[PDB]
Amino acid sequence: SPTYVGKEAPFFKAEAVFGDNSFGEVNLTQFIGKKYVLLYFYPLDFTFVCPSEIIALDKALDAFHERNVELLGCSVDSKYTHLAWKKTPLAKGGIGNIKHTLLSDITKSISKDYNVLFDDSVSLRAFVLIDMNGIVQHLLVNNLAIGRSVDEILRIIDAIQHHEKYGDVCPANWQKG
Amino acid sequence: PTYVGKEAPFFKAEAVFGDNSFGEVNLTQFIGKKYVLLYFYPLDFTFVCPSEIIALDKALDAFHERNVELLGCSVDSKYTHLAWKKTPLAKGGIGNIKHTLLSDITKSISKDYNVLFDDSVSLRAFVLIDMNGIVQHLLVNNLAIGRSVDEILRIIDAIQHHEKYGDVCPANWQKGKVS
Amino acid sequence: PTYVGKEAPFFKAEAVFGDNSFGEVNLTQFIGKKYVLLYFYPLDFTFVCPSEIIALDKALDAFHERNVELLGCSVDSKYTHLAWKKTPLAKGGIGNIKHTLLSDITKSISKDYNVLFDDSVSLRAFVLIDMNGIVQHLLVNNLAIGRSVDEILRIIDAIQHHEKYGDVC
Amino acid sequence: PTYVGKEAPFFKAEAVFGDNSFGEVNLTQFIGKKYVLLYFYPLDFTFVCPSEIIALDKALDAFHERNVELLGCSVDSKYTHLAWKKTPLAKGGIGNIKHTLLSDITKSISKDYNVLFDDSVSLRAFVLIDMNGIVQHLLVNNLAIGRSVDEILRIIDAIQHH
Amino acid sequence: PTYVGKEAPFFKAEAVFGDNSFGEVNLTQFIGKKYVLLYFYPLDFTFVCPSEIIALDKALDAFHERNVELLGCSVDSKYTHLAWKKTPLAKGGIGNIKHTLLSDITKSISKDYNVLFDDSVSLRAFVLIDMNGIVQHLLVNNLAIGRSVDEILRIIDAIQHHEKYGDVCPA
Amino acid sequence: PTYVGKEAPFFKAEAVFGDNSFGEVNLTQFIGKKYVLLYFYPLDFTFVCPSEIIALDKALDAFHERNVELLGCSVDSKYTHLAWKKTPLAKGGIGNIKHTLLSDITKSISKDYNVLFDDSVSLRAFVLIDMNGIVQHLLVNNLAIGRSVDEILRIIDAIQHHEKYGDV
Amino acid sequence: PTYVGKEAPFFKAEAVFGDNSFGEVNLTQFIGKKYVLLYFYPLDFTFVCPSEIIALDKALDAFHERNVELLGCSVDSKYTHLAWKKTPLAKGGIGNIKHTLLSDITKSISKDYNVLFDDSVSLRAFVLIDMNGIVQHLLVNNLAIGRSVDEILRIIDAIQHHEKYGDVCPA
Amino acid sequence: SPTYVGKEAPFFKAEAVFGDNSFGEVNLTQFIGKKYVLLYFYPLDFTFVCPSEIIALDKALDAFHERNVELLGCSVDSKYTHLAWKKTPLAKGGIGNIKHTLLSDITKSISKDYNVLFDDSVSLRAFVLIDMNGIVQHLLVNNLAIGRSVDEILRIIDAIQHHEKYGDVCPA
Amino acid sequence: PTYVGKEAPFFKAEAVFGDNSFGEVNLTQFIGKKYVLLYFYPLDFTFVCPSEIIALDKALDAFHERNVELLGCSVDSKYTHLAWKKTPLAKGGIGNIKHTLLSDITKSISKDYNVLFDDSVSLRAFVLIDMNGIVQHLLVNNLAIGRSVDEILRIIDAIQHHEKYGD
Amino acid sequence: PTYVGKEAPFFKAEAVFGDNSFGEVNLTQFIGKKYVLLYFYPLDFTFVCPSEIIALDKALDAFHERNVELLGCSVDSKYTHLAWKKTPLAKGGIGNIKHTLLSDITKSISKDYNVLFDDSVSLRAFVLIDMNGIVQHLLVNNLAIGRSVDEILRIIDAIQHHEKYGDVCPA
Repeated sequence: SPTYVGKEAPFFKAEAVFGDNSFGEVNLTQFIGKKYVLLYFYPLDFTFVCPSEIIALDKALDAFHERNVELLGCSVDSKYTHLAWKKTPLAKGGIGNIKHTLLSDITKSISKDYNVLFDDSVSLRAFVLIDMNGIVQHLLVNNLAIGRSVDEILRIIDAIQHHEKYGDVCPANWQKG
Repeated sequence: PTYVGKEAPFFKAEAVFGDNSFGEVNLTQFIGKKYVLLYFYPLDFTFVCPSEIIALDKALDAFHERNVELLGCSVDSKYTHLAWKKTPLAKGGIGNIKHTLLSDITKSISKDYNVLFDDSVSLRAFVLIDMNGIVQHLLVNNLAIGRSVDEILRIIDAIQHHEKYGDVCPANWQKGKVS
Repeated sequence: PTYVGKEAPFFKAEAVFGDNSFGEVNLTQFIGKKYVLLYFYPLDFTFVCPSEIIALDKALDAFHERNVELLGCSVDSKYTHLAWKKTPLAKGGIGNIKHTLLSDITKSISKDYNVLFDDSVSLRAFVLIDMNGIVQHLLVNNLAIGRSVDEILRIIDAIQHHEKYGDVC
Repeated sequence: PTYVGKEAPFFKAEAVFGDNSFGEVNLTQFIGKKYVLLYFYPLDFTFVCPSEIIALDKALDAFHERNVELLGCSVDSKYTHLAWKKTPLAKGGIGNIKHTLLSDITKSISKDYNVLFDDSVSLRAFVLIDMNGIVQHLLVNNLAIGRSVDEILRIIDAIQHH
Repeated sequence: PTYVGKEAPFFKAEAVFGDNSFGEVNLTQFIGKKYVLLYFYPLDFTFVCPSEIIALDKALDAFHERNVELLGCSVDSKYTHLAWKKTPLAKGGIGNIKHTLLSDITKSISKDYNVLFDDSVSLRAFVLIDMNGIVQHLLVNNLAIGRSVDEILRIIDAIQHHEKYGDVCPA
Repeated sequence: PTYVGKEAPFFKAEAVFGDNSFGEVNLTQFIGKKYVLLYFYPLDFTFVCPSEIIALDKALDAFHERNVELLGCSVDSKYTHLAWKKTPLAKGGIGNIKHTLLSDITKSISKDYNVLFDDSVSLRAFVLIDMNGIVQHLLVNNLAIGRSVDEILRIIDAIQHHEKYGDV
Repeated sequence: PTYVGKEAPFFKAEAVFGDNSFGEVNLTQFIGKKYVLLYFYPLDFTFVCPSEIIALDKALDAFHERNVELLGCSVDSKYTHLAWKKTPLAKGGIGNIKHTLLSDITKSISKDYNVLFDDSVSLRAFVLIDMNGIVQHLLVNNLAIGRSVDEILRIIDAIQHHEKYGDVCPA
Repeated sequence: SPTYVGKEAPFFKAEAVFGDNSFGEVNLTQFIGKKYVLLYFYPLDFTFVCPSEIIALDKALDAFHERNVELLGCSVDSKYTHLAWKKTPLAKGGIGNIKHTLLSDITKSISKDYNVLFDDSVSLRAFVLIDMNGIVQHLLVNNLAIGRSVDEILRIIDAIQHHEKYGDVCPA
Repeated sequence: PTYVGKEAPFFKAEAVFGDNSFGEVNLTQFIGKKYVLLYFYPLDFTFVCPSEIIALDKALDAFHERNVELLGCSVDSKYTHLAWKKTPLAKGGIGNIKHTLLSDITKSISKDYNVLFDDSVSLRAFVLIDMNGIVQHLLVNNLAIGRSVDEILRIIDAIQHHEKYGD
Repeated sequence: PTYVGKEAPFFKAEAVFGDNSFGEVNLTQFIGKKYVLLYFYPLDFTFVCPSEIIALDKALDAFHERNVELLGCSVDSKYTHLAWKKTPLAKGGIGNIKHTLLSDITKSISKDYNVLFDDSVSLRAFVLIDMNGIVQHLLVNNLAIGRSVDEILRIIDAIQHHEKYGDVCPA
């Protein structure tokens, strides 16, 4: 019943499409003690709204690698729909050959466990940062095609990674605003 | 069970107003009238400076210009909230902030919004409720890392314009069509 | 308990029509007006050739001649259905089919018809609902084997013939 | 919920073999050996002609060729079945069919296969079980419309040609 | 608890009449009008000869003189009952019997009368129901031993006599 | 679900023997040894039908010839059974019958055989049990019409013949 | 919880009256009319001499002087009670007693008064019921030890004295 | 829920006031194999009913000891009220210095297990005879204060004890 | 959850009045009319001297001034209470006290007030009920310690002052 | 059922000590070593002057003589306690008190001691725990009426004397 923020992240095992367009599986436990995980959710593939979030995030993949972050995208669509969305060029409504992994939440189980499923149908637009000990440090959930700059995401990870070492930092001139 | 995209859970609380008087605030006074930015923080009087509260208070006119009511919330009593306002910044206080602070003395608001940690204190969170009473945005932080007020105002502006937020859409991207 | 010979479970679903517009199909919009051939298949964009959907669309006027509404159904979103229509047959697409494809996005239609597999996708199936909303025929396949559209037509003609004249050879 | 793509419900029944001998049949005797085509029909001795049972019997070598055991099933007793085989076609019988007829005297097989109509007789149905005991195909009909023997053999061949 | 000496369990079954037509018989059509001799047998078309059904049908007028309706019953369908009547006695059939045969296809009558064996078929049994719908006699046999019509008629007569002229037996 | 064609319900009753002594009888004594003809009657000391018990005892040799144990049973105590045997025939007694009378004082035997009426007394019934302990025949009468020993012995002969030669 | 000091459990029973005729007795026929001494005993025709019943019947006029109905009760049938009255004392009977014996054939009276032993027979007991239907005295004995009729009469006298005069001492 | 007559007497453990006026504890198992127990209940101490039965039983204590029976009194009052009633003279409605034990059923559980509690408050007047095997042979329950002669009690005890050794005997 | 600051649990008991008659009292007869000081004690006739009951009775006029009904309560019967009143002060008794003593013979008042110990006797307690039936003060002692009557009167006056003015 | 006369409910709380440092206090740490006077109060920074907290700390050496650990408890956090200690008496504060303040931030301690009011704050209450961990005294007040430190010390003295000697007859 209570939030998983600040507690161990709900376990997931999911079929996935990798950068090389091969199929496989991804479970959360494979990253514990090794990588930070930025798990993001989005409603559907092949929509009339531009997948600017997926495309921009993949353009910044080296920034996530620098920060030891595994970027994982996730929707309720099948692995076959994700693969097809990749094999569809941008000018024909696709996302192209993105190098990060896309997870298929075909049973909707992952969206339910993360509290991001809307109307027992599709996930909401959401970002979940999981640290190397498997604890959730940050959760963002949006309803309306909002939408988040990649620069903001990298700054949050930086602020969290620095907080893990140095704790709370009182800002200079905080009394102004 | 997520309330994001659905109606916001009802809340009623005793509060400390900008003028330091006590009164009551409930969600129904805003429905069909104003947007509401409800933020949560763990406690008053900790060693964590209240930089976010001061940054939010400085932007109070920016919030009012865009028809949003700013509400602050912790698990402390209204008496503790008043005492924190009466402590100056220089001595680890908030000073006479103009926006309203709610007292979640029973922990019900925190429980209903899913931001209560270990049955004790709320986490650092932001909830944007629209004028129809529907939750559009939810941010939950486990750490005292801060949030830009410009970014909050950018999210509000995106929702109120029905315009998209994030990075620029690539020029070459065009929705698919038949042969 | 089988729904065969009993009232067909009700369904309401978002759909992609032949003109590629989106809408809603309700089972009650056909009661007392049209026969319904509700068919199920697991997923769009798979490596299995979609010859069944195409063969069924080639025969759409045979279905209309017999007063039958042909409805296709899978757990994919309506957006994926539309995209699959816009994909060429060379790239495993279905083309601009004139019949309606229903989106069982919640998976409840597949559950109600007892064709959902592993809480994920449907099995391949055909359900023929008569003009009083009664299920007269059910076919469920666990493999990608296809079904002759000529057999579907023979079955429809047979059930329609028996509904009028009974059963004597 | 559905047994299609899962293990077929176990069955054990008394039976009338092709040679009019009485015996017993159970699902487990075919597992890892024969494919099973289990068909259901409401009753013996009705006024609806048994063309389907006759059409299926004509095709018995085709079934044997594909390692398929053809099993007919009704709610009637083994004594009714034999009596129906001793009745000629002109007199509304089935004659000396060579495939086996099972007696679902308790109605359990019909219940376990979800084909019992009311608590009386079963519906018209076909169930193809593979050599691992998994159901690969289910067809249920409310009316006496019949099924093409050619379609049945074509289904069997799609399953046998991976 | 037993239904003997209490009201007879209600039944409604499809039946094959003496003229080979199909219909329906329910228990309440005889209440206040006739006594009912309901008899059960396991199956039609068995290797045990139907000498009892044939013996009982020859005594049909003896039963009608006593105002009793003779009903036969098995778990077989009405079609099997008709088929068995259309089969000649030399080929193991019952021929064109004049009394009605009920079809207990669902098995509910045999269950209610406590004569269903192994959830499959009824046992050989006789039940005499009076004009008030009360069961006065029950006989249940496991084997094919039969029952004389003279004993059946003697029981019916003794029951009819005891109902009105005192329930005392003889020395 | 009836017990006819199945194993007969077990009983272990107090009883009055032919010699007028007391003891116990249980079903298990007879398995693989004797057929049992267990009969039920409602009450002792009524003037309705003591003649049936007397007639049955007159036929004991006929019962023993077929290897059948005749056991009578009612809900009366063993003391009531003994008193009834010690009563002269002209005052309604049964006399010194040689067969055994079981006392079903708890009413559990009549309940298990489904012959107890209104939680008071048993109805008039006959139960034939074979040497393997299976109930082959059951008769239950709501009225005091009685039953000839000739009819009973015919059934026994027919059941024993069928057990030897099958159905012919 | 006991019924002593509360309304006595209701009973309706077939009975053998002093004149050897059959009938019925219900508890409510005595309410407002008379006191009821109800006694229980295991069985008729046992080898335990029925000295208590004979002693009780000798003082029947003493029970009538105090307005009390003496009622005997066992799990035996009324037919057995009548036969026990028709058997002489020499042969282990009770003879023509003048008081009523009730039949508890269903065993429900012994169950209601909590005197049934091992789902079979009653224990030896005495119950005194007021004209208002309240139980004032209960005595239960596991053994065949007898009870003085003088003690029974002295107790009834005390309850009747108390009801008029209330509590007074000694003794 | 049948009677305990002819069955094991329900176990009891209670604080008590002994004949010597000291406080102690008594339990049923201390008598098994050793003595018969005559357990009597009465509602309350210090009522307007005079305690003639308690006085009569105590004068006959030697007759009870002669036939190996432990006389035990029991009510729902505390051990302190029992002692204060022994300390009250007979002229003021007390019981005086009685020599047999009085048990305090302060939780009302002894009265409940013995089925003599009335309106979850006080017990009725009752006598229970428990044999050496812990079996209840006799149960007397009165609603009113009508007494019971010790001669009658001793006749019953003697009759039970005689039956237990020698079996059934018919009177003269 | 406690009843302090909430409606006092209802009670009805047989009682021994100051005149030594037996009667009945229930809580509802005081609501809107007077304050009640209900006090509990385990037992009558113990070796703990009943100086608290006697001291409370000497102050009966002080309680009546403040419109408070003093009520004593134990699990003993009304007959024990009367016998204890009939016992001289010098023999360990309480004498002819004028205030009412309630008999909690079923022990339900002790259970409802949460002062019953081991399903046997009440602990020593004091409960102050205001004219609205609300419990304002509760004191519970496990030992024969005593409570000065002046401390009790100071508490009643402080509660009555708060009701008229405040903190 | 109450805990008075029984073992005191266990508690583990975060605490603000006399030296303004943070720590943890456990109930088990005092068993067999000290007596514990645990007191509850609604909230810090209220408009009711904290005269009680002040008086109790001014009398701290009286509690040390009797071997009693004085503990104050509220539903407030440890940070609110410290802030209240760091506020002068003139501005509504408590000042640098020498006794320990416990934080019942989860409200579990107030719930376990049955002093929580409407799932928000505690009532004013005093609990005296034995050196064996047994609760001997409990006081609960719905209003801000206060309690002299002389009454509190007199009760502790009385409880400690009762442990050595029994009750004292005169008063």
